[PDB]
Amino acid sequence: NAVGIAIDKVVQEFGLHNENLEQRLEIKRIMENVFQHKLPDCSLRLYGSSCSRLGFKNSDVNIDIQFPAIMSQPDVLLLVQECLKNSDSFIDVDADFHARVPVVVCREKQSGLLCKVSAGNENACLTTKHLTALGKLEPKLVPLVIAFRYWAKLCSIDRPEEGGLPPYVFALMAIFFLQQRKEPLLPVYLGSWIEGFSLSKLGNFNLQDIEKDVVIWEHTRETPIKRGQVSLILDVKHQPSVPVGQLWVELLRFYALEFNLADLVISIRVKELVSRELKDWPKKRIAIEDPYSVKRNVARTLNSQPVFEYILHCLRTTYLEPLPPLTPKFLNILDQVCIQCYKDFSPTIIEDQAREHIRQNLESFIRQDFPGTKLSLFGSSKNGFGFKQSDLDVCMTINGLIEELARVLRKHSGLHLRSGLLYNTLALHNTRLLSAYSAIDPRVKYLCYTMKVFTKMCDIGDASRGSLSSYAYTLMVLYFLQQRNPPVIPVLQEIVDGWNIDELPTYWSECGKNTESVGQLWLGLLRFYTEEFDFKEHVISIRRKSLLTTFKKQWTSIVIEDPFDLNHNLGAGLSRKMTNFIMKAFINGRRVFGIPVKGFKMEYFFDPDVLT
Repeated sequence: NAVGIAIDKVVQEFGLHNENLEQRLEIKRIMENVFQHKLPDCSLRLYGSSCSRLGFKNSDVNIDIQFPAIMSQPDVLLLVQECLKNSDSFIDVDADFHARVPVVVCREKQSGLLCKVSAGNENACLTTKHLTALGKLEPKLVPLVIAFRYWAKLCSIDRPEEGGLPPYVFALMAIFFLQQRKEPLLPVYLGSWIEGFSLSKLGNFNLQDIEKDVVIWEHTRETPIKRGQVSLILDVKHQPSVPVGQLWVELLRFYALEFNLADLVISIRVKELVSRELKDWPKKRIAIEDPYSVKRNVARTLNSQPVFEYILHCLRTTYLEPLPPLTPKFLNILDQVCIQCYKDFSPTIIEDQAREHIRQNLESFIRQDFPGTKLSLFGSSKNGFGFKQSDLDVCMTINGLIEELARVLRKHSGLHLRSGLLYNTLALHNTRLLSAYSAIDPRVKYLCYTMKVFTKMCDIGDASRGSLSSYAYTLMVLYFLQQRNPPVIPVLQEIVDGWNIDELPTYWSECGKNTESVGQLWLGLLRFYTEEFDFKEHVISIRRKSLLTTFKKQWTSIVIEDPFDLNHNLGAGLSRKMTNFIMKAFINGRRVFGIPVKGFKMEYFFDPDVLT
């Protein structure tokens, strides 16, 4: 009772009392009239630590929105974002949709509390009911959670951004502790009592919802399958009224000396200990399971090791500068150098006929063993952007329709000594797209050749290195050419495999608008990609001229997109180290090409040592 009184004082100091309960309800009341004008059919379901009243007094307001099946979740939050920004009652509106749960962050003007406006998060909403139901039935639970959470805040363990445990995980720890007690105060919703139960198929069972102080679970629209119900409270009429202080102290003991937090899983659904082997999870760090969410893993939130030992430690104790202005003559020098980069590296007719001869030889040789084959070159060779000593990409195809193919090539003596250099349809299609984009204007080919030489001199463009491929840069340069304020060329898609020049001026209204020199565009590309364009909130894509944020495709982690290959991401294997090197190279290019110098071209501007 001595310690049991101490926690109650903690509850008074940092608990959420009634006056805060209604004050937060008026938050929902004011939200109601904001979303009503544009989304009359939508409704709000209050959730989080507010209804469960397990959080602190100054806890954030967690509010969820429910919409019919016709509307899509991204469409609702986009509309909700507009409804909150144009409201004078709210400030500091932010759109952090790239988190695990897309929510809209805003601060109440009167109270100053942070409101987390989630959408379509039924898992969290139903979780609050379970937490809320237990709190009322178990008056000793609320003091335990508030005191338990308060101690973590002192140690800096409750911060999600820092890597600390999210606040909702702390509620599960307190609930599970009471269940594990040999004199349980709470019942288990899942157990061996159920007919045909077994730990092997524990994942099939799921708690649908709670109604009338009774949990409902289903095993695998109403269907005729095994179903049952379990009460939320053990029906004991003469259990000792032990002080709440003992539970708080015993909680520290169980998780510090008795319960193994490194090789066991916490689950409030069953009494038997669940090991990491059953769920096939690491034993490196703590693992916790949410009742309604049977796939919830706390390892995702807690990846760092020192923090994991820190959790066990604290519990034991309680027991781009501006650049100079450009000059006309230096702009002319930039134009000259770009044109020179086009004219030196462009394959000649003898090289194209040599490629055609190579294609014919390969076609015949493969026809010897695989008659009816049809080969077609692709890549830099025929995309309208030539390049010497470049890889020759070819697409195998058989009319009328890797290990075996390789064995055949070993037979031919020449494999290419002379030159020294399956069903890839999308590659051919984007090759034609790139050729069409190149034929529109000589500046496009000039800047693309300049980009190719720039990436070749900076030791980037290699797939094995993990950096972006040359095709990605070819798309990116077109993205810059299309994104600048004066359009130079349009997106050809707006004007197969589940994926969708003379007369262009007639249809395109802004044809010929840009009159800037080629060197000016080359420097503008660097400026745009180093100072203006943000890679963390936009996606490089030439499918349409409108913006494309990363949240829609959920590519939360440079991002470039294929014109026809939407779901495929070229920067999937892009490691942050390579991104740092890429941006360093681009900054160096801006430095060299943005500082005019009088008196002295290829050997100087594109110097590998200086640029790296």
